Amino acid sequence: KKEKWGIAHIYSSFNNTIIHITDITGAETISRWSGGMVVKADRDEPSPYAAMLAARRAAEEALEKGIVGVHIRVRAPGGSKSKTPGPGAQAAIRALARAGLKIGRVEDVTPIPHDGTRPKGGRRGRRV
RNA sequence: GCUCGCUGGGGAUACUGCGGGCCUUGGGACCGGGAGAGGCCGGGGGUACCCCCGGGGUAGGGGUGAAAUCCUAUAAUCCCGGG
Repeated sequence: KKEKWGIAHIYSSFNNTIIHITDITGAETISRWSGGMVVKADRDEPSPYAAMLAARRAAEEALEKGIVGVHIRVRAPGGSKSKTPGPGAQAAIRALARAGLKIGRVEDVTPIPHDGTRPKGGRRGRRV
């Protein structure tokens, strides 16, 4: 059908957001923009605003190179770390929609352990 | 009356003790269909995490209330194929 589709991996955490566009197989990188290379202050990196700014740029290269459709794979750190995606996920998805890209299947691929390793912080956790 | 008692004899067998006899209620033994993360031994798996190699890809990654240390151009973070 000679139509260009790809996959947008959205690493969302409580400190940073990374948007990475690759081909259908994921073996070739088309664009990769993080939340830290679009804003200066460290506090703004996890902000939903920085996420959408990064997504706009990341989508620009995809449009230029010919990608028209994208399947979104949002993921939190997972494993022994936090599982809930950070705030900069819905913002990134909406920014990708707004930039003029068709959005296909949306799935969460956070790595869930089947009672794997020991989380950091000891038995008493963080005593902030 | 007291010396908290000792001793010579006679009488009773309700209770305790002792010897004997007969019972199943307590507790054990055994058969029947089932329940259970009860133990030990052998075989087979689950994702996740860490390291290494091969491909893509550039400049940040990580972390905090905010930062810094730390990793990163000897190609980091991230995605993919393998051990």
